[PDB]
Amino acid sequence: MKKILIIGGVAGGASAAARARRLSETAEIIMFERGEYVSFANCGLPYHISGEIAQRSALVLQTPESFKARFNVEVRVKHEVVAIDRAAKLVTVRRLLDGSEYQESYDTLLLSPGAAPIVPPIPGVDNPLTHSLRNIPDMDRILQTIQMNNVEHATVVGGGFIGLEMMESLHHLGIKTTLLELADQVMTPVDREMAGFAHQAIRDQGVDLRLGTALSEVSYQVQTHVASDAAGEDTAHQHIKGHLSLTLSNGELLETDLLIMAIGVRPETQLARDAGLAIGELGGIKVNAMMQTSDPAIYAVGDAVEEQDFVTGQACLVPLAGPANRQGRMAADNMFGREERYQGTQGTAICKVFDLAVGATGKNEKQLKQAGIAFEKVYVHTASHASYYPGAEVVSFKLLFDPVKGTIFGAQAVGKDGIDKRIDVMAVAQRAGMTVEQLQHLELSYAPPYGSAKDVINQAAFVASNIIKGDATPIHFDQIDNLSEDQLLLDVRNPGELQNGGLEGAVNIPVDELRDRMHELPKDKEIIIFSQVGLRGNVAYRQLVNNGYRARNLIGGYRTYKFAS
Amino acid sequence: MKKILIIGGVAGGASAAARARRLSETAEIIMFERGEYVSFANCGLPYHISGEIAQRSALVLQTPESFKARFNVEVRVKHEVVAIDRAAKLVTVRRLLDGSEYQESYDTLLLSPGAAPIVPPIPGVDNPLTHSLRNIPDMDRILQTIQMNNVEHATVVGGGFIGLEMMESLHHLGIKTTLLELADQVMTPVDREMAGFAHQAIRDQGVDLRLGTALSEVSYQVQTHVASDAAGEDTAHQHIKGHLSLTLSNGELLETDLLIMAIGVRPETQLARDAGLAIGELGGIKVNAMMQTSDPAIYAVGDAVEEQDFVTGQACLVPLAGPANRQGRMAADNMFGREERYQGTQGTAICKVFDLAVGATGKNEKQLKQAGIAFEKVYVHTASHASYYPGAEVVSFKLLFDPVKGTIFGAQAVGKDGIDKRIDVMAVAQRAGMTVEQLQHLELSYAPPYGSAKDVINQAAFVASNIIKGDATPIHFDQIDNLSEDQLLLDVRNPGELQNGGLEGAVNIPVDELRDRMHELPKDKEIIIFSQVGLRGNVAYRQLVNNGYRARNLIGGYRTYKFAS
Ligand SMILES: Cc1cc2nc3c(=O)[nH]c(=O)nc-3n(C[C@H](O)[C@H](O)[C@H](O)COP(=O)(O)OP(=O)(O)OC[C@H]3O[C@@H](n4cnc5c(N)ncnc54)[C@H](O)[C@@H]3O)c2cc1C
Ligand SMILES: Cc1cc2nc3c(=O)[nH]c(=O)nc-3n(C[C@H](O)[C@H](O)[C@H](O)COP(=O)(O)OP(=O)(O)OC[C@H]3O[C@@H](n4cnc5c(N)ncnc54)[C@H](O)[C@@H]3O)c2cc1C
Ligand SMILES: CC(C)(COP(=O)(O)OP(=O)(O)OC[C@H]1O[C@@H](n2cnc3c(N)ncnc32)[C@H](O)[C@@H]1OP(=O)(O)O)[C@@H](O)C(=O)NCCC(=O)NCCS
Ligand SMILES: CC(C)(COP(=O)(O)OP(=O)(O)OC[C@H]1O[C@@H](n2cnc3c(N)ncnc32)[C@H](O)[C@@H]1OP(=O)(O)O)[C@@H](O)C(=O)NCCC(=O)NCCS
Ligand SMILES: [Cl-]
Ligand SMILES: [Cl-]
Repeated sequence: MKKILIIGGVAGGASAAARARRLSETAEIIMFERGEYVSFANCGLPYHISGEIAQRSALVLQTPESFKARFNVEVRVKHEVVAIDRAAKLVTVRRLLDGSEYQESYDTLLLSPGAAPIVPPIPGVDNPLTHSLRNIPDMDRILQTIQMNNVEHATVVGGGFIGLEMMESLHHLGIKTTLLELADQVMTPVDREMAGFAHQAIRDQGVDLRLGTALSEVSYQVQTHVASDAAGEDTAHQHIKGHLSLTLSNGELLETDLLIMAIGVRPETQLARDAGLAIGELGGIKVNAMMQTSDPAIYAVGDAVEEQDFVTGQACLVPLAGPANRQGRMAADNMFGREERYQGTQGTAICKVFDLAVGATGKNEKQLKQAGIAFEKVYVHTASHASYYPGAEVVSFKLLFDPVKGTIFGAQAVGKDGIDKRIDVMAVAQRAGMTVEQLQHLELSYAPPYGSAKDVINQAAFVASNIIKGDATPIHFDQIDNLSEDQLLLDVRNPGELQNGGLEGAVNIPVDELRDRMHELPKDKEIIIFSQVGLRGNVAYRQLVNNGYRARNLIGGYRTYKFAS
Repeated sequence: MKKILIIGGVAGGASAAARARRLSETAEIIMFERGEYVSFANCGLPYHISGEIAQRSALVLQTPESFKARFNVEVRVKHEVVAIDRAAKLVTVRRLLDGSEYQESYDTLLLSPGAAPIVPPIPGVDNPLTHSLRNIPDMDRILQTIQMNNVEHATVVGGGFIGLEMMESLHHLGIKTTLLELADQVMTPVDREMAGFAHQAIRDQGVDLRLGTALSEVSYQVQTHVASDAAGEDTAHQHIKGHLSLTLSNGELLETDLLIMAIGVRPETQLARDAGLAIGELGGIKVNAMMQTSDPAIYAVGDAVEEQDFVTGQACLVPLAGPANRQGRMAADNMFGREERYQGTQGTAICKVFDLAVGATGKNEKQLKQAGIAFEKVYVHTASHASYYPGAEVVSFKLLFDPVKGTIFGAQAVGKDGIDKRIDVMAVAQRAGMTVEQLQHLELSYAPPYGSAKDVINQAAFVASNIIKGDATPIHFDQIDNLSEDQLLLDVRNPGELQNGGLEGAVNIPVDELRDRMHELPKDKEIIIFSQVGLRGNVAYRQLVNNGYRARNLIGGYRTYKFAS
């Protein structure tokens, strides 16, 4: 009978504990959790802060007692593993109640300790008004600062998904919010031009968005004067727990009542390092595809481990919940000798940004250039369902692919509806090894409330495939401000449309007058065409190339261009 | 110049006309439409009757004038092609204004003439109060009768998508509705236990839904007496355009003010039969995968043609717009010598039914049985997103598959949220050749507003794979009512739940007391287990089977069983 010990009681470990019971009734299964709760909804926490999830009870999905009744797993809360001795096959555990210590033997051990927020080397950042969000205790601390310090202004640093969620929650509470990101965009899984849709939605809500901007120093200032109604002062905007004065990277000062640090997480590797397990170059635990560490009796899964990138096969960190649960279930399988292999991580992700969703999978354009992987890109901006039926919303969709083999590299989407669905479709098409030309033949669900005769995905697949076959010749938003003397810029929109914006020096020939007004364009210049989203531009392009012009069409039209600057 | 002629100016024929001009500016392109409108939203029509789509103008996406300006295609509205002389490469055309006729030569011809509503042999069916819905004039006539016959009760016959949409639309107008269907279920692409969720929802809205029932006679009675205010009568509930008295097949009488006939459509084949083109056993035009009829110069697409079923490779009729649009494009590619091949049809379909969506792709259990293909199924009843974040809905999902090869045969889903997403993901996975076991590795988009850590599809992948591998043993809803003297019925829900319904004679041991209470179950019997959705049943099955019992779990739980009756 195997003695199985599991370190960490959430996404990786609890999922392995439950699976392992279903596999064998004779194994002993002990699960250690340093915190008070197991199987809590980490993803839930910014939504309880805003009150969107009303009930704190909805965040706890299992208990020590439920794990014992259902799965006969001995869960030990407030118990922290403080060392693994590999040779002896024993761990040392501390009872956080009283500081006492004991040892526990294992036959096999799973490490699922996760990742802790990153501590920055910012002077003065450790103080009573600065919090990172990882667990329920971190959440009650934030909530308790909001309450006690009468938070009217808050700053969040980092525009990854934890940050955006916390800016949103704060905003939902009526708190005036500043978000600082050092990068030129929020949400780095999508590229910068895609993130431009999210920037504009963030600023439309009145949020002070400060891209390209770092926190340099934090000054905490204790409140010495307690205003009172008794001394006939106004008490409504006092902050009795103190004040923060922030220095930013350009030396401007920001005054704030609360600071949320959300600049990423790093793998918990201290136990693993102490025990001599291999650590990878990104600083996560190194595991093979069976999820086993450098020691064959020790498995590891989740935010603590490095994963193989599905597209390139290189090491990556992707701290998400889906991979952690499925890994955990798989390590339980391996632990009973099933030899199952984890198939790599695509990085499929989605985040709510007020009314928008921002989603992606696979590799982005920054990642591909950095790895010297040659690619092409397409944009579409296609209604989320048939446009004549109410409630349809534009889906701005990016597809990244090999221009020769049609390999799918990456997809990104942003919009008010139907994003989760387009990212999932792409994630399955990529995992299944579909090329862009095969994507053409997708037969998706269409009725007018839900879809369209040609989906976002079919349209993208035609535009990308046209480029592959040489029936289209692209230029991109970053090329078109840079024209030569043998190129002539042509706006094929209607003239009414140019007052919303356009490109310096364009000649204007609406697409529906072009067949007839074409002799106006000289055949010894490469005609450089754009329309609103690309689509009219494509028709024009084809009319010109069919007549022996050299041409190019601006992919994603003026829309993509507009949001890319 | 290639001279191209196109019969039908909607989904097939218009899509070919537009692609054709993008391929060639030299080609002459003449597209005949016997009606007044090209490029109308056929799918929009029920939603306009309800007023859900307010403006009649939103149903028109192209006009003769737009098609000439944009695409230099000469559209001839009110011109019906009445004969094809294939040997001469001439068609004979009739101008409906005049009844006059002329010939027009072609180099290549495209038949996209659609499918006409089926005419049933029911006495008295042809009358001023009964209508089927194909086009805009049909729609206006339905509007006209509703207004002028002050329609207060209406009857729809046929429970496929047109009939369900017309039912919902009439309801939505305040009209009391009856829906007649001869089959034991609405919406035949899903199986009868999945339709059972839709049955309940239609009934909940107060629609008189009559399954297994046919319409045997219609009696139209003109109205002789016009009540009037001057005569001092109540004029509110009069019908001056008359009355319908229906005879049903069980002999009952139904009195109604409007009759909609929605009993399916039949391919427009007369032109092809008279011209001597091949027709299949289903009554559709027979094409190869390049969409070419038996005459290599003549192409045919859309509702008029038989297609190749994706899964079985046999002939089938699937009158849907996605395929028709993509066939039309491919036919135009083929008319310029590109030799592209259509890849078979899955039958991916979805229909709104009040708050539910009912969706499917692939083959259904009915089709599989008929064809003698060995299969297995699984159900799952999974929240549409993380159930702790509000607005999560149950997705009831059926997956069908080869129990030994893992081949995906089809998928079905019903519920109030996220049905289009799961049907699209399954259509992608089958079209890409994924097996059930490969489905377990799907990495789909999770944030609490949008998904769950393990999605509906991952949970289905797991449940099915467990059967394939021998880690689960199923019984299904239609077997559990039998049971021998060698079998003992075990309900693992809590006592409180048997309240809502249960299975007669079950022993009740709730799962979380099972491990301790187990000795109560005699090991010389196969224990037949069920819980609500089948999830606790699985935990219970594992416990018993790991203890050397014979066991089965009821797949889909009490829920799937309840809606099966
Ligand atoms: C606010 C927030 C929102 C998120 N939203 C999403 C989302 O929308 N979608 C998504 O995919 N992902 C989301 N995530 C990430 C997701 O929570 C993780 O990727 C996943 O939970 C990781 O599982 P894990 O088992 O690796 O680690 P964790 O869930 O962090 O669990 C590890 C546990 O190990 C315990 N532990 C550590 N060391 C020891 C020790 N030495 N002894 C005893 N116990 C120990 C820790 O206390 C912790 O409780 C979000 C995370 C946060 C913080
Ligand atoms: C009410 C309704 C709702 C629908 N909803 C959906 C849905 O939600 N999703 C979906 O996928 N599909 C839906 N459809 C089906 C979809 O409309 C068809 O599958 C698609 O339009 C078929 O395209 P087609 O070119 O084959 O035929 P059609 O669009 O019918 O076009 C054929 C045209 O050819 C003309 N014609 C015929 N013969 C001649 C001739 N001899 N000379 C000249 N003209 C001729 C006809 O008048 C007609 O306008 C719906 C259909 C209806 C009626
Ligand atoms: C819930 C948790 C304890 C794991 O418990 P679990 O029992 O394995 O998980 P589930 O409820 O999802 O059930 C999955 C099992 O039910 C089975 N199943 C699901 N639906 C079924 C059904 N309708 N009929 C039969 N079996 C079903 C699956 O096959 C699977 O069993 P298997 O792994 O043996 O194949 C763990 O995921 C957890 O603690 N999560 C919360 C923390 C977390 O994930 N946070 C991430 C950040 S939000
Ligand atoms: C509209 C209709 C006239 C066809 O016109 P179309 O020009 O082929 O259709 P679309 O607007 O979808 O455009 C598709 C073209 O735009 C291109 N495209 C789409 N988005 C693009 C973008 N943003 N940038 C560049 N090109 C783009 C596509 O590649 C495609 O060109 P291709 O086929 O040469 O590759 C025909 O579909 C129609 O009549 N539909 C209504 C009738 C119907 O389907 N009713 C059915 C039931 S509702
Ligand atoms: Cl455009
Ligand atoms: Cl259950």
